[PDB]
Amino acid sequence: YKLICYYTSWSQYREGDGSCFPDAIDPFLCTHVIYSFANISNNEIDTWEWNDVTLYDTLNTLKNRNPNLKTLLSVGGWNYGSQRFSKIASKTQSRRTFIKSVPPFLRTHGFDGLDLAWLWPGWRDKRHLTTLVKEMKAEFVREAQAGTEQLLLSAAVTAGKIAIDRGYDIAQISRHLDFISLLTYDFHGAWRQTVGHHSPLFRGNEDASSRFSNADYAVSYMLRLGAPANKLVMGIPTFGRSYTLASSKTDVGAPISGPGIPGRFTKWKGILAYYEICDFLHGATTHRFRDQQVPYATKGNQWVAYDDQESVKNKARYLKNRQLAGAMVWALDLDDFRGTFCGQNLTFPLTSAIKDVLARV
Ligand SMILES: CC(=O)N[C@@H]1[C@@H](O)[C@H](O[C@@H]2O[C@H](CO)[C@@H](O[C@@H]3O[C@H](CO)[C@@H](O[C@@H]4O[C@H](CO)[C@@H](O)[C@H](O)[C@H]4NC(C)=O)[C@H](O)[C@H]3NC(C)=O)[C@H](O)[C@H]2NC(C)=O)[C@@H](CO)O[C@@H]1O
Ligand SMILES: *[C@@H]1O[C@H](CO)[C@@H](O)[C@H](O)[C@H]1NC(C)=O
Repeated sequence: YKLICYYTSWSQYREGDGSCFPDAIDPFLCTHVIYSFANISNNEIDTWEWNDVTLYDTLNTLKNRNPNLKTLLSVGGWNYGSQRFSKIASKTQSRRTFIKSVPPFLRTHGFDGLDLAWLWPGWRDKRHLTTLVKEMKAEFVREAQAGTEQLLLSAAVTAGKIAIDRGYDIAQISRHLDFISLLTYDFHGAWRQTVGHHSPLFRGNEDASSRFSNADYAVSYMLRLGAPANKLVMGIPTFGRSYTLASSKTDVGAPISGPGIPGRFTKWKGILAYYEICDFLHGATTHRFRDQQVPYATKGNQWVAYDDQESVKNKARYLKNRQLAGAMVWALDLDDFRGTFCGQNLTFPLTSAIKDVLARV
């Protein structure tokens, strides 16, 4: 069973206890840790922050304690133009230059693979993602001839049906990637003027226009499209999405005024870390969608949709019963990594809980 965990760069800036460094990462926790995100410059893979070389270095020392742990660097990300990627991929002289530069860079900084996080290809780009993936793997294969262990190649694939059809040739890219992580955590958002969960596990016979907006459907669609189970990985979020209520309506369907106020430590409209959530839960109203199997809480005029140990364990049995390759978690630095905000003295509660299901029968 694979356990892919993302660590984000910008998480070093968070203040106080919010601060997170590859340091904090427990080396036996995951099977793969992915550094997010690399930049592209002069058509070549390159660092993003000033001190990335240091952090890459810190993160790859974990391998001293755990020789079986693999690490990957992710290119792309949301704060990276889709457009920029699209430009490098359609012109063969630029794509090749991008391609040729990756093995050397990864080898220098001691990564084991590259993660493609192109969010998201347009309908005109599908043909080009496919070429990118194909040529990239071909280069990785050619580089192994030099007697090194072949680099891994993976991709982050969004989970809304429409998004998938528009830009991903699932049948084609799966033969070339080592694993695909499904971002099953973005099914709702402030962009819809009502309250709703972003990572429901099942459809829940409540509403029926968006029957394609849950992990279960996404996982089946990918399977029908030709991705083998032994390569699909289900994404499980460790943050929650917040919303400012526009009324006193707190139940399903309730109206919204916009995203929720920022967290003391993550400072971002509409997002909360699990550790900020554990604090929020005091004097909050506990609620849970029984059909969909995920919780939400509300207090004053704030309404938060999130995941806890029960939900995340539930998601893990799902992937086990469908025989998927494993689980991916976004992201380690949003979990209770110090282990001192969520009561019980356990660090990485959400992630350990997933591991526990994965590690048994
Ligand atoms: C659920 C989840 O995890 N969501 C994530 C989402 O949060 C990610 O996005 C990011 O948004 C925040 C703002 O909301 C960005 O933070 C800044 O990061 C930059 C560095 O790139 C910092 O600049 C530094 O500030 C210090 C001063 O303290 C200086 O010393 C530095 O030199 C300066 N950098 C320079 C010189 O330019 C800045 O301080 C950070 N401040 C914040 C807002 O905390 C963050 O960059 C941004 N991520 C990206 C890649 O843009 C998103 C990532 O793509 O994924 C999610 O959806
Ligand atoms: C990333 O690369 C682009 C392309 O050169 C460059 O424009 C930018 O300065 C880099 N971004 C950051 C913040 O490092």
